[PDB]
Parts: sequence; C-alpha cells; structure tokens
Amino acid sequence: PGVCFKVLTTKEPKANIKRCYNLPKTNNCLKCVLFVDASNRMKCIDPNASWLAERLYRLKEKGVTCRGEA
Repeated sequence: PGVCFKVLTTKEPKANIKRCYNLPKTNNCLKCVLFVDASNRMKCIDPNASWLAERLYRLKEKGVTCRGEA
C-alpha cells in the first residue's frame, strides 16, 4: 500500500496471488489492483484488463479478497 504505479500490468500473471489491494488514482499514481504473489513480487493490474474480473472471482474461490475500495 505504500506504493505508486505509473505503468500498469495487463498480461495475466500465472503466479499464485496471496494478497491484493485496490490502489487509488492520485495526481502521480494510477488506479490499479495490486497483486502480491507468493514470491512477494508486486504487479499492479490495469482495472480495465479483460481477464481481471474472472481472476478476482477465482481468487475469492481460493480465499483471497482484495482490500480497499473498487
């Protein structure tokens, strides 16, 4: 959450995601869905990514819901 993305991830990651957070748009940072994988790597997904809704559905089925709004 103490992060700021200026370019977004649009390719679907294969890694297992263990945490996610909805990050807000600000003057210098883009709105995106932050995925933290099992290797603790971060990718902040474009909210408009076509596959994202289904990936969020799958994550929830695996016990993972994103924190923050949107």
